[PDB]
Amino acid sequence: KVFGRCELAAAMKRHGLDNYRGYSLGNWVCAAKFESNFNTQATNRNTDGSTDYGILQINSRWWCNDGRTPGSRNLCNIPCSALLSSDITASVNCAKKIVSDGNGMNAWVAWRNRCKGTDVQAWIRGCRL
Ligand SMILES: CC(=O)N[C@@H]1[C@@H](O)[C@H](O[C@@H]2O[C@H](CO)[C@@H](O[C@@H]3O[C@H](CO)[C@@H](O)[C@H](O)[C@H]3NC(C)=O)[C@H](O)[C@H]2NC(C)=O)[C@@H](CO)O[C@H]1O
Ligand SMILES: [Cl-]
Ligand SMILES: [Cl-]
Ligand code: NA
Repeated sequence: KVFGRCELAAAMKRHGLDNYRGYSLGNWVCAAKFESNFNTQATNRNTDGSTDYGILQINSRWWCNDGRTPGSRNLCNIPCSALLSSDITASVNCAKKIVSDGNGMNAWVAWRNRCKGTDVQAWIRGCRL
């Protein structure tokens, strides 16, 4: 599923991401925009053999099992394919674990490079939340 901007903002707010660990909703929408272009089915392979999955491009070396990333942890205890569902629940639950892991949202390279320090509130403007 390819979400709309406000549609995803509303879904993320419902799943508890607004101000989760201090990160306002616009941060999460910004990160999803640049990680996946709001596409739950996005995948990207990395040089180390791991693959990033779903709306928040969660990585298979640490967070999910895709059966082909040798020596990987499955810290969210889910198959990576669960992260491609039109229901973002699994991605949000796993993202909450990632952002609590110490480095905050810096774990998402696109958030670091394209969202951090910008006016992220712009990502939820006009949305009925
Ligand atoms: C969205 C996504 O999947 N992003 C991936 C990043 O999570 C990942 O960065 C590395 O993640 C691990 C796991 O969070 C980091 O290790 C943690 O480091 C902190 C302190 O630095 C420590 O408190 C945690 O215990 C430790 N986790 C452990 C030991 O399990 C690690 O620091 C992150 N970055 C680096 C450079 O190692 C990157 C890199 O694989 O991939 C993203 O896709
Ligand atoms: Cl907000
Ligand atoms: Cl933080
Ligand atoms: Na894994």
